[PDB]
Amino acid sequence: LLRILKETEFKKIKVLGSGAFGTVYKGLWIPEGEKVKIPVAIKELREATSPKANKEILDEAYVMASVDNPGNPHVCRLLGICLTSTVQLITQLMPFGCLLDYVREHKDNIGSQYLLNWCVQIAKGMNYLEDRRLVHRDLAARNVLVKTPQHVKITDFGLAKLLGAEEKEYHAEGGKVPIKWMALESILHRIYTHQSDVWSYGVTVWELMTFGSKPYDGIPASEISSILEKGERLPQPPICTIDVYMIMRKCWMIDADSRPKFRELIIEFSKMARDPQRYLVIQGD
Ligand SMILES: *CCC(=O)N1Cc2nc(-c3cccc(Oc4nc(F)ccc4Cl)c3)n(-c3ccncn3)c2C1
Repeated sequence: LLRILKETEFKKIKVLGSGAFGTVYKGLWIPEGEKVKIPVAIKELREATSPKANKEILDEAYVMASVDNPGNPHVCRLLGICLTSTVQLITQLMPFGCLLDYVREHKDNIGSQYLLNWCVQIAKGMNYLEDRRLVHRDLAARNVLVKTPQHVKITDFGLAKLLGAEEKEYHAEGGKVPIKWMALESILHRIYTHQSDVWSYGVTVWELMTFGSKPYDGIPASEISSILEKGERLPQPPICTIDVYMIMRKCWMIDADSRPKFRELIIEFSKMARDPQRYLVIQGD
């Protein structure tokens, strides 16, 4: 289920990028028994980030590897972990990086069929995590990876728990917390449910419809909860019809249980992806 990797089994070759939580490398992996070289992506988390001993990290890592049973094509697979002074997470290499950078770099080449189909895949992946009783806590366009332009997957599930974000004693997260993707009950009371994930899903969808725009750009994070209380929400993207915008607007409801379910989101966006130009107005479609 969970492969514990020796530093001798894998080699980091090139740097793909450096986020806030660590650095991801393009690497090569030759399993213990095997005599083959699997091309992987290695995420080396920032040292001394987790408030858990190596046994509790491995327990979390096993629960992250367990999501691949029975699995979902739109959720990433944790192939293995390597515990050194840092936590190293290993997964299959996705050549296109994340959907945030993808939609920004391919802004003038993305049609309504692709955007709507990505909304279905992300909702299919999130619905599977809901089935597995797992709350992601950090769904964003940066955490949706591109295997191929027509195959997206959700990464970094169970990472917030791993980094000690589900503790009453450890909350040493200053400016790292994703306030502009969090539901009001999460900003105010640190309550994280599948319905708070729907809120973040609506923001993720808005990021795609705006071709990688920053949500609440310029507004300080300290003021977001007050903006939400006044009834302010992310603007309607220029390509969106009111049918598409109402789905996003509903993910951003104050009553968590009234928000659309991932099951319902798969159906609505699937209906929309059958006549894409009716729901998204993009130049050159
Ligand atoms: C916009 C940011 C970006 O381009 N990327 C974020 C990112 N993370 C990962 C990644 C690589 C290895 C392990 C990994 O963590 C997990 N993988 C699982 F399967 C399950 C749970 C976790 Cl915590 C995340 N990559 C990446 C790059 C290239 N190929 C694959 N993944 C990116 C890209």
